[PDB]
Amino acid sequence: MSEESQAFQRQLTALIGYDVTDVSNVHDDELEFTRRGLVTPRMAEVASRDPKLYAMHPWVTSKPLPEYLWKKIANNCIFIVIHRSTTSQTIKVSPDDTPGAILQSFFTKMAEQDFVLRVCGRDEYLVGETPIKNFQWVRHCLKNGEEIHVVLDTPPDPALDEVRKEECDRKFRVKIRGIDIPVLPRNTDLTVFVEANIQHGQQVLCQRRTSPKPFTEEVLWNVWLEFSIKIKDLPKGALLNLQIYCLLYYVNLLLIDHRFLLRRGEYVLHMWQISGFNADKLTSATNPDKENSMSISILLDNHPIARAEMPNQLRKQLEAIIATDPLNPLTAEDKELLWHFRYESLKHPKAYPKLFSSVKWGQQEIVAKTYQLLARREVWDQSALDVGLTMQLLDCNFSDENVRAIAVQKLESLEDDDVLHYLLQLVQAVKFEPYHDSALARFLLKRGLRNKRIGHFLFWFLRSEIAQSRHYQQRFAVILEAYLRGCGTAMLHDFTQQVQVIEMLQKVTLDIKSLSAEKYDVSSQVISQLKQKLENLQNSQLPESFRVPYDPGLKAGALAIEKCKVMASKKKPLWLEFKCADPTALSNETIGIIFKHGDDLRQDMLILQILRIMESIWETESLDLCLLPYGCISTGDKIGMIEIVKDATTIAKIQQSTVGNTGAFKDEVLNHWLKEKSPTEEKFQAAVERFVYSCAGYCVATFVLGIGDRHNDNIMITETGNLFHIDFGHERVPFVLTPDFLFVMGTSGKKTSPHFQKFQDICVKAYLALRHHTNLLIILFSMMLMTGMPQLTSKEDIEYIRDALTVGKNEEDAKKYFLDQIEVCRDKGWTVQFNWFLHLV
Ligand SMILES: CS(=O)(=O)N1CCN(Cc2cc3nc(-c4ccc(N)nc4)nc(N4CCOCC4)c3s2)CC1
Repeated sequence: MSEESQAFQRQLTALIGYDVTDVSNVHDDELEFTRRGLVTPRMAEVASRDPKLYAMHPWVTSKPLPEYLWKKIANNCIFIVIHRSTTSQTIKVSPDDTPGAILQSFFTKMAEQDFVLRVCGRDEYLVGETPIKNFQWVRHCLKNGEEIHVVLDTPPDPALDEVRKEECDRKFRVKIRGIDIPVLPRNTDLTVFVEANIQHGQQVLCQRRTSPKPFTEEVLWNVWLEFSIKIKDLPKGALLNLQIYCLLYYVNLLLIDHRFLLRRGEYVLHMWQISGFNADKLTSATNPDKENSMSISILLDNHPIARAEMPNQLRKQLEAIIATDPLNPLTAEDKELLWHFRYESLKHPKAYPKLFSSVKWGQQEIVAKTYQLLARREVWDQSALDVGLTMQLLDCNFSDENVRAIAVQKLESLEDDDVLHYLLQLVQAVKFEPYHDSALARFLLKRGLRNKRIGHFLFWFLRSEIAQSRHYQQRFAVILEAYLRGCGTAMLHDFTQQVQVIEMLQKVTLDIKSLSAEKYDVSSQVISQLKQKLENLQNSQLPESFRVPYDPGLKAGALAIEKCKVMASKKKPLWLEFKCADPTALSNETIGIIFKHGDDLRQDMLILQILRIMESIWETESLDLCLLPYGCISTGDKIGMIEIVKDATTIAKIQQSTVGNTGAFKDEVLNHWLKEKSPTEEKFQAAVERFVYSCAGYCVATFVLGIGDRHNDNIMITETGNLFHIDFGHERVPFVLTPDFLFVMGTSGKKTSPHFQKFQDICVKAYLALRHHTNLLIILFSMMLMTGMPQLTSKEDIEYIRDALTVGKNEEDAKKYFLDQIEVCRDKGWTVQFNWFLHLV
């Protein structure tokens, strides 16, 4: 190993936030093997990407322009304003024109072919054989009434992304020797026993238990648990799952290892505890806290895996089963039917989840048939990719390598635009794989290595988990380290900049929190210190300029200490504001950023990403709802950063305006506020139209997700009329449609108007459009719960969204169902809003 090979690794370590060379917390070599595993996939992707297209990372889409953005072009001409230090001619361009082509009507329009269109003030480029209509920046401008400003500069040097050079028919059994903990005490001395489970996709194949013994600091069984399953019948991916009840602790051991060997010998496993179902319960990882943790002691002494058409009436049984939602439970009868008509089931892609849930993975012979089933995958391969279908196959119910592989195979066809919409959930999905090295992991790896925008967000999603998940940090760590070793020194440098900045600011964030009371107001002394610490940082600490983690196009510069401050909550976040490092920016506006420790922002990351998905759906059907899913990113334990949405105010503060009489409200302030922050009437109406759409979209999306019952506090509006929700960390009312909201639309307690009809129509249109993807939202929503909450109910909590999306009904009953929910809100009015407060005291 080189002397500067080890300075590389230690560089990596500090980016990663966890040291993958460490081997204190392993009982085998799976991770190191996975580090060696991923060297090929990486060096193939790095070896195959186009240096030029890679360096500029054009953000791009095949989807058609939606209806509602073509109406912003009633002339088949788009305006691009090219710049050059001072001057700038506005060039007239057809939606189908290529970057190279509109340089051909720029240079030819004057009277050297190696310049490039770069977005003014961002690290964004308009390049490669793509029609300008198909660039996200362009579409972004069209959606906002913004104009397309572009600067004529040089392509950046690919050299900046140089990657460096790297370097039996016996029944299974298991002796349970005993357990041992240093300190247990609670109050009374209860009994205790161990429960071993052979598991495969949350599915217990077999289960034994010890006699109970009294819970002393060391309990010793010296007992064989003979299982019914046989060695050969054990399927790759099967977890020996040891648990301790008196349910206190758990730990898992793969029974077949990353080399197909049968796990044999002595193991002393350090167990996880339960904070008194979710994805943590599955992890192959042991508890690294060897000093406080409970530990179980086992021994394994036990290589392997070495015509007729249907009578049209059962077909209708099948087809009804196939027609049911992912959280519909399959009865035994269902499964015997599905399985017996394998080859008929195979002709329906949507059937696969339900079909492979009907495999008996506890028998070599049936699995061997399941493998033969998959061998003829001609209907699947040719099928159109369905994301929700494909996801279902990657959740916690499917531990089979090949079942899982076929889903990954379908993802291959996603373009980056789409990978980006699902990346976070695809990352969380890695928690569901049995082995560290998996098709899914090599895919994520490969797609972020292929495109810097995905790479960037891969990083932060991986690092979010590493920083706070004992259960999955080691695995992610290995995946991340795989990536860093091929993202190229350009970005290695950019990530280092970002890690430093956020490390500095979290120090300041947490340091400030101590200084103020747990809850009351703003100490002048705290505003005094904050201003010093940031003046301290600004000089000989803070990197000249960093990329904004949630918006890597934007390079932040120096702070605006004058504008930075501590917020007026109970956790004490930092309103921070930054100059923009790019001097070609068209504007003077600041990069706003909030920094917060106290809420688990991972939840907020996830909910925001759904919102983003919902918008991509409404994009398919020519709908625009003006959701404002702001940037939000986790960085560590109960901590991270949030995008500041310029010009937004709290609806609550709009009622605190005068008095806010501990919980009084007044209807017309919201419309009155809008008039004030509108110069014309023209811009005021444009607000009411936006408030109508935003109000609609947040009403629908929030209702679907169960998070619709919120306070005015956690809801904001921009000056330009765009309502939005904040703060998704964990009588009743479905969504906020308070009498103030209805007033802006032009109504007050049981009446109708030209704009209220518009709201109703949109919600309905919008609501319906989500239901077209019912399956997708359900699988997301359920994955969400499992990988991103405390503990939860694998049926009940999920069940809500099923009821919500009004599963199994017809468009009219839905139209009706939601139109009832509206009517609930106009009946309650303030009664719930006013309630928060009543409980404070
Ligand atoms: C007087 S003061 O100290 O200067 N300050 C003025 C602003 N006011 C209200 C706000 C609260 C709030 N909370 C969150 C938030 C978001 C997520 C989360 N998990 N937790 C909290 N996000 C906010 N957005 C983010 C979007 O862009 C605008 C700012 C806002 S604005 C408080 C007092």
